[PDB]
Amino acid sequence: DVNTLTRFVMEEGRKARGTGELTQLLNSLCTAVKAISSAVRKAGIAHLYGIAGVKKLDVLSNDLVMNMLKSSFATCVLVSEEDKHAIIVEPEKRGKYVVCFDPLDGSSNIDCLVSVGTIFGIYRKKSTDEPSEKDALQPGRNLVAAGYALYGSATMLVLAMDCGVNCFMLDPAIGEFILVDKDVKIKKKGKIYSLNEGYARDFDPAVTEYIQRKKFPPDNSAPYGARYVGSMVADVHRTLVYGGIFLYPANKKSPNGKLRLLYECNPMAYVMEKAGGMATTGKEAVLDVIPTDIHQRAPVILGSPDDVLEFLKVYEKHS
Amino acid sequence: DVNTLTRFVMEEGRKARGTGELTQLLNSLCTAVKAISSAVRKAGIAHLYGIAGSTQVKKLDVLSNDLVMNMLKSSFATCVLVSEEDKHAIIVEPEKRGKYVVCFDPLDGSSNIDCLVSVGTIFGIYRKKSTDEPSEKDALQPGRNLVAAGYALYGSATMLVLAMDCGVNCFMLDPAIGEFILVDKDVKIKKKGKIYSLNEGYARDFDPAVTEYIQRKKFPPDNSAPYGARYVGSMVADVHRTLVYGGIFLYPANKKSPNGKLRLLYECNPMAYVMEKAGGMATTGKEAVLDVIPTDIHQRAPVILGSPDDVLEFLKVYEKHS
Amino acid sequence: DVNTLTRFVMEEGRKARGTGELTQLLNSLCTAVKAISSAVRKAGIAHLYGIAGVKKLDVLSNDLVMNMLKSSFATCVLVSEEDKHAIIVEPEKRGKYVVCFDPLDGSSNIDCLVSVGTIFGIYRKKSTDEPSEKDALQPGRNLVAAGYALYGSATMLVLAMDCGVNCFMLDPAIGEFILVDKDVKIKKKGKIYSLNEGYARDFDPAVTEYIQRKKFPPDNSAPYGARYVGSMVADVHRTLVYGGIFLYPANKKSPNGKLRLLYECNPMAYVMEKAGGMATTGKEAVLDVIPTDIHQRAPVILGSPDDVLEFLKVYEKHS
Amino acid sequence: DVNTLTRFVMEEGRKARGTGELTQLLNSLCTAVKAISSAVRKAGIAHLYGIAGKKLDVLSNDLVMNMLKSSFATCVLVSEEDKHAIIVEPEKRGKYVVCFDPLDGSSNIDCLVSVGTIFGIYRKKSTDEPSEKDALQPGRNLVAAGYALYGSATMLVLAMDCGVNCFMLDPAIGEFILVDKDVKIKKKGKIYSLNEGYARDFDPAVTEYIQRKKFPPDNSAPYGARYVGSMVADVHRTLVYGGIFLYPANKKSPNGKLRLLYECNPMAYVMEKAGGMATTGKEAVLDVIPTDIHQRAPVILGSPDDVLEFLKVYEKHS
Ligand SMILES: CC(C)=CCC/C(C)=C\CC/C(C)=C/CC/C(C)=C/COP(=O)(O)OP(=O)(O)O
Ligand SMILES: Nc1ncnc2c1ncn2[C@@H]1O[C@H](COP(=O)(O)O)[C@@H](O)[C@H]1O
Ligand SMILES: Nc1ncnc2c1ncn2[C@@H]1O[C@H](COP(=O)(O)O)[C@@H](O)[C@H]1O
Ligand SMILES: Nc1ncnc2c1ncn2[C@@H]1O[C@H](COP(=O)(O)O)[C@@H](O)[C@H]1O
Ligand SMILES: Nc1ncnc2c1ncn2[C@@H]1O[C@H](COP(=O)(O)O)[C@@H](O)[C@H]1O
Ligand SMILES: O=P(O)(O)OC[C@H]1O[C@](O)(COP(=O)(O)O)[C@@H](O)[C@@H]1O
Ligand SMILES: O=P(O)(O)OC[C@H]1O[C@](O)(COP(=O)(O)O)[C@@H](O)[C@@H]1O
Ligand SMILES: O=P(O)(O)OC[C@H]1O[C@](O)(COP(=O)(O)O)[C@@H](O)[C@@H]1O
Ligand SMILES: O=P(O)(O)OC[C@H]1O[C@](O)(COP(=O)(O)O)[C@@H](O)[C@@H]1O
Ligand SMILES: [Mg+2]
Ligand SMILES: [Mg+2]
Ligand SMILES: [Mg+2]
Ligand SMILES: [Mg+2]
Ligand SMILES: [Mg+2]
Ligand SMILES: [Mg+2]
Ligand SMILES: [Mg+2]
Ligand SMILES: [Mg+2]
Repeated sequence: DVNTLTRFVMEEGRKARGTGELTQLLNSLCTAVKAISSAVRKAGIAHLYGIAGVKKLDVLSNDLVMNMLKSSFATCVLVSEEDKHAIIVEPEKRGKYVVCFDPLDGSSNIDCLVSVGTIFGIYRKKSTDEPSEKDALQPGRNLVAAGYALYGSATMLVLAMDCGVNCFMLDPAIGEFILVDKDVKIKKKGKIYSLNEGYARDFDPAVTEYIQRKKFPPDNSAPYGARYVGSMVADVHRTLVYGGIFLYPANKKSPNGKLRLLYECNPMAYVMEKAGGMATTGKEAVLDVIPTDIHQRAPVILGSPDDVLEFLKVYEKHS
Repeated sequence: DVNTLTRFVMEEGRKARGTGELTQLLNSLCTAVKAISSAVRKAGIAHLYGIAGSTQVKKLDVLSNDLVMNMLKSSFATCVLVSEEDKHAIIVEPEKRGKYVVCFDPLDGSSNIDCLVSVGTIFGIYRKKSTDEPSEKDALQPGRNLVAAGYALYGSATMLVLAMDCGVNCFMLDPAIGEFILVDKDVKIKKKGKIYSLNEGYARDFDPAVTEYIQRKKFPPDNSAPYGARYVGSMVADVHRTLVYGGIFLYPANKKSPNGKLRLLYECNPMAYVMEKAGGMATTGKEAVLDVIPTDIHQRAPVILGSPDDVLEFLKVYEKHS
Repeated sequence: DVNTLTRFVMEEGRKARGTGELTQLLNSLCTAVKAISSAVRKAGIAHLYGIAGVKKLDVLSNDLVMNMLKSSFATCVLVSEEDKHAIIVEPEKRGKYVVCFDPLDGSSNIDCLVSVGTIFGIYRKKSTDEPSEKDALQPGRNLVAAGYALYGSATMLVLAMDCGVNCFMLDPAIGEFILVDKDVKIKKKGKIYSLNEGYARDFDPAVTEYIQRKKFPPDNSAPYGARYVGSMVADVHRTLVYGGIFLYPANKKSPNGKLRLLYECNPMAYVMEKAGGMATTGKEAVLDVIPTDIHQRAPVILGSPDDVLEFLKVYEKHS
Repeated sequence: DVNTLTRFVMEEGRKARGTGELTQLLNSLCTAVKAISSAVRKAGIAHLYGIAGKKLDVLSNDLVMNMLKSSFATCVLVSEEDKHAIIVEPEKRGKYVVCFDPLDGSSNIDCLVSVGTIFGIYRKKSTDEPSEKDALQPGRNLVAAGYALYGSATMLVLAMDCGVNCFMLDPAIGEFILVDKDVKIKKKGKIYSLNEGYARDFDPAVTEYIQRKKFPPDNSAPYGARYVGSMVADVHRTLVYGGIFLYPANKKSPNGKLRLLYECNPMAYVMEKAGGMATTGKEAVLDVIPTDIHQRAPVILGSPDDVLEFLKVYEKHS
């Protein structure tokens, strides 16, 4: 029996006895993602090059997500990688939910046509006060839903909630997200490690030792393969589907890591944990970090539970 | 003025005073690339999952091979076809026989298909040189003999990169109209880049020259900035980023693979031809990739390619290790 | 604020305090219409002609609507123009609603590439009896929702409910129906008449007289223009947009006309009346006919109220 | 073997030993038609209605105009949208003159009726500097003509010396696929097509002929009536199903309504190449010598037997 993102989301809303507000948020997000996919894939580019005789993808993607979420009547605070401060929804359009998102992840990769994506995390506003940027400062444990859209060789939306992780393929012929992977679980242990080894000179000693174990296995297993696409959504999605480990640890140009807690690390950590994986900063679970800045960065090590636990053991040995 | 791949190829054929046979070959290739691209982006996947009930099923690698084979045969422009999917070269039937020999990888990056990472198609076009009946040996030409080569990349967007004597030109596929649009003319690679690309998981089996060269990128002895690392895992994606951003891409020989992994005829040679036409380099370490005279249509070759300064720097380290 | 069919349908369900079953039905119907539209526009026809080295459009369209409605868990009885008997949904997937539909209207225009469409009408099951065809034998007055999809120069879905008639344009780039005309109302009087004048030799006398007045007005008024696409959806949609009158009347050889009450006349009559128009069989309003057979025919005269009332005046003259 | 419009046009050019100029013209026109089809079908309409926070007539004209100019194959372009002929700048001039309606039937586009692009291609006849008069050639001189129908599906019908060929646009890949080769119209049809709202204005020959279709004096079956209201849609049905299409003169349109250069002549050329007929009542449409680029003509076209039967009735009334 075929299922779609629209029907699946609506059915889960009916099960939870929701008022329909979260369902409208997800429907609006789904529409914005389809519009981003069309633009990322350069539909209409012929008009830019004069077939009949202007917006950067970063701005258009932000505008698409911002406008659809505002018009959903489901949100009150919107945090985006593109905006210095949180956007406060006007009272007439205001709902209960706080959405933190990266409208287009993979900035180094647009010009070379490597996979990009959108990352999102949805929180519930806990106060009766007027909404503010402070409402976005919540640990990932408070996430109601999270996931990402990957604009790779095909477009797929991965949605994680209490019920688990579910993957939907965009059928561009009919503009419909089709459920293709139900209740997905990551492999217990993988065979691929993913990180930028160009920072080897500045690596944490724990990072250096862990990578050495991947290349020279102490138990005489086969060495891991290496893959680093350079876009977090692509590297994380491969980790979900194939298993393994993804790392963006602290380096010296990024003593707290590079990736952003609220809208990059927390959503990916939430997807991993709902899929039976792990996601750590080295000191604690990513989802347990209590942020003080909506744009604060965090080191992230996520993936198959046996691979993350192995890195943690190396990290503990180095204190 | 706006320019399309169809218009561009036709005009180049007019300039060269061709009979139109190569123009028809390229037209058929472009149509096949559009069809592969549509399937890669999963058009009609809803029917596979039962939107209409239990009433295509072919895997993308099979369908891509079928598309390129059928379109090239129907172009009336080819006589010998070499594919990664077939052990022996396909000899085109006499009724549909043209002058050209095409070696192609219909869908490069197989390990990345299920994780939705960029994949692509690679092709190299040769002119038949002998007067014998067409056979496999007509595909055993060095890359120097290439008439045209390039690739289609099915990434965040779909781009056809076409390299010929006139240089390298990039076309963006506009899916709204099914038209490849010329977006970068006569592209030239950077003299030197800041990205290195290889599978470092094989470090234990690295050739000593590779070990030293990679060490130079992570720990530059001259106090310059260490290079960034990128390894998508699909040759088309990694090569295209090298073309666009500069840098170096390596799939070298190792202790277990004396001839590397990538195939000379339809992976290394077309990429080498694109790199050289763009002002880059492509070597096996011992010689230029384009100068290797193959004896087997599926023989492997080590490949190091990218910005000329970076490739030369590797060759310096390679010669130090002899 | 931009509005989509998905968001509009969901919000109307929230206002109605529905359980979400009708919303799921409409979502499923929306997906099927997009799938039909993609097939009608011949997506993938290159593979049928051997680009890589069978099912009629009516059958595929019927399969799409049948499967999407069944999997919605919202229907119990399905009456299609393409099926001899009413289809009874398997007990595990049964919902409260009865759907009568023509999956592809205008079959004679398929091969000449003239506009075609899909017509649907939605009823609530009125009894707790075991579902059967009698649950579809309801007067059009009992309709909960009705409308049509038009696959013309563009694809549009027209949805009629208690709130009125709303028109949504399908954006193929993203597979989204965009609300473009809200709460639409037909003109009081039009200037176009629509019927197959090739049947003039067998015309009912009222039809002969009425059409004669349209072409040779006794006033000093201009004669009406003539349009007859040959697909009911296209001719009716033009009547809604421009005003005027559409007729497929009875004659001596066809005392009940040709068009079918359940899935052609009732849905179009419902749209017309919600738009401020009329639709009559001559003897009574189309929506007041109580059917006894699921494929029973009915004469239909519909359009602007002044034009329909003028025809009924001529109809009364000939008894 | 699968065949595309691009391959078909190129192979025909190779057969004709052309220099490739007309092939570039047809390739450019094919690209514009795909762009019009995407726009007609409302791709990206969500952005017009504010998803992120040019009228079809003008945009269709710009697509055809720009693609034809950049083809380097044209010198004079006549469009229904432009009052005067467009003269290509000398640097981009080719030998061909193109007369087209970029979007026919758009006068009723608000009801989503089928629309289309109609085109006729001429070789420049005179050696004078290019001007409007270069488009005043009879339809007899057409090198190529046809139309793109944006109906339930998009199809390009291309008529040349070799005959009439029909290509379906596969929107999944943006490729025109040859689906009907060397098509011929039925000798006699069963459908008549015209706006009977002008019945009060019809000349006695038209009135008698239509009466014969509804009341056949020989007890045969009456013809069916179809009138989409868009010339491309009605003519294509006539080509594919057989029958007759009529837009005769009336009080509002004493010289007819449809345009000779870019509506009647291309459709007349397609019909004759398909074994059909197209007449004004007095002469073949293709033999009329235009004096004004936007001049109108009455037209009766379709299956040869149906047009011949009309012409007997016309002769009966002188
Ligand atoms: C919208 C549907 C289902 C069909 C008909 C109704 C309309 C309104 C317009 C269709 C005209 C058309 C231009 C169809 C092409 C649709 C299409 C193939 C959309 C997706 O574009 P892709 O070429 O698939 O983009 P990607 O392959 O890069 O995802
Ligand atoms: N579509 C849905 N899928 C999963 N959970 C939902 C959905 N809708 C609502 N919920 C749950 O119900 C809560 C309240 O719903 P709402 O009234 O829509 O805010 C949410 O915070 C979720 O915990
Ligand atoms: N479209 C084209 N672009 C570039 N070079 C071409 C083209 N067509 C033909 N040529 C050149 O002309 C030669 C003969 O053309 P052909 O007659 O098509 O075999 C080719 O091998 C190329 O060197
Ligand atoms: N999306 C909707 N739009 C309009 N009316 C609705 C909607 N959902 C429910 N209703 C109304 O509420 C009734 C019961 O809804 P349900 O519980 O979904 O069967 C329907 O029969 C309609 O009258
Ligand atoms: N693709 C083609 N299809 C049919 N006829 C063509 C084609 N190309 C050229 N011709 C014929 O050759 C003539 C001269 O071609 P050209 O040199 O392209 O102007 C044209 O006017 C046509 O009669
Ligand atoms: O070049 P680096 O340092 O390895 O950065 C890679 C990471 O940076 C990012 O590009 C940051 O996201 P943005 O591109 O949206 O700024 C991640 O997607 C990616 O994982
Ligand atoms: O996993 P590895 O050893 O790094 O191999 C990666 C290379 O193998 C390939 O996948 C070989 O191409 P195919 O997938 O067509 O066999 C290249 O695309 C890629 O550069
Ligand atoms: O050719 P006729 O007798 O005028 O019939 C036209 C009518 O028949 C129909 O085609 C019946 O619908 P179907 O094509 O689905 O059978 C209507 O769409 C149309 O209004
Ligand atoms: O409304 P009428 O008088 O029947 O005219 C119909 C004719 O007018 C036209 O719409 C004129 O063409 P345009 O719509 O492009 O101006 C023809 O397509 C059609 O055959
Ligand atoms: Mg970003
Ligand atoms: Mg990011
Ligand atoms: Mg390969
Ligand atoms: Mg391969
Ligand atoms: Mg039907
Ligand atoms: Mg019908
Ligand atoms: Mg017009
Ligand atoms: Mg016109």
